[PDB]
Amino acid sequence: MQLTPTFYDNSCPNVSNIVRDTIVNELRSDPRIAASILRLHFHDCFVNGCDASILLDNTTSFRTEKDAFGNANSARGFPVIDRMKAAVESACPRTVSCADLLTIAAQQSVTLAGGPSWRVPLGRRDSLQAFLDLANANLPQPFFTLPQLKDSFRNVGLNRSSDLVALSGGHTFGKNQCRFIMDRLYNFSNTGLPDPTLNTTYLQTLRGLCPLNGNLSALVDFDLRTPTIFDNKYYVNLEEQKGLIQSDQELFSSPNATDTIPLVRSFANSTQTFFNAFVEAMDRMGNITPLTGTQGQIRLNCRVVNS
Ligand code: HEM
Ligand SMILES: [Ca+2]
Ligand SMILES: [Ca+2]
Repeated sequence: MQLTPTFYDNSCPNVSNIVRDTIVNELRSDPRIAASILRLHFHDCFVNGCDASILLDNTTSFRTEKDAFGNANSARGFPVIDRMKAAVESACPRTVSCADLLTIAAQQSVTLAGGPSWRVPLGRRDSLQAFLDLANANLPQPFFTLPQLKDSFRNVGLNRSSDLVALSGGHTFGKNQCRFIMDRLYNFSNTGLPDPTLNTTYLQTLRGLCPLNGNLSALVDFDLRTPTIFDNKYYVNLEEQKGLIQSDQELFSSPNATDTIPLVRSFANSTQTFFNAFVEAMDRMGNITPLTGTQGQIRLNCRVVNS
């Protein structure tokens, strides 16, 4: 069954409004929640598609994706999803799936952070199991080279370099742990030297935030220009070699970036171009192997399968 943006227009026309309100209140006490929710949707879609499998807690039969290298002590905002889920369930009993709910939450997060506004396709249903192993194999790592980054995206169904470059724009806000850049700052690829593609002036700043043998869990902003605003500044940083993690700067500095370089500049020069590309890429990621029709179910508690 084809996904459609009007899927809940009769059964729950206030779904997006409820999701938005939940995020608006949360943002007052946690300005990071918007970035966190977008990332949860990303991690959900890259593992067996956008089926809310990532929201599932542990069971004696299958392990939770929350303990995957890419989610453990990293992914956050799960309680917030439960909150909007409960609210939507009150307004529309057994109607909105967790998969669709997370997709909407991601879209609203982007808009609330100042990003584009659009209606995401709906009609996805919830999985009957979680996929820890698949999450460890599919979720890309900050130390991936451009070829590996491209491979990771193609693996889940995104062949276009525009998908990678546009979706990587999600780093226009949010936090990153010192842990993932220690190598770039003091010993990149066993050279005993910092990553040469990292601006030397910025290198000094990052070294002060992440000293050697310091707190590896300390947080740093992905975008030094506008840490919490969803804009194309992320790409301007790349042009000046100010991308935060290796996977960011390679989109512009990798020897295999002949196709990504023009895309980075394109999005850097025009907000509209980036926003259009971001929306397009987001809907493509949102269309990865979804469960539709009668497949899967409408989970009442996103943490457990219905019984
Ligand atoms: C191209 C591959 C990518 C890699 C290797 C990558 C890597 C990372 C890493 C290492 C973190 C920091 C986690 C932590 O410190 O706990 C992170 C955070 C984040 N990423 Fe990415 N990422 C990628 C793609 C994306 C995509 C496609 C999106 C969404 C469109 C996204 C959205 C985010 C957000 C918003 C955060 C901040 C989360 C928060 O502050 O809670 N990332 N990413
Ligand atoms: Ca999933
Ligand atoms: Ca920004």
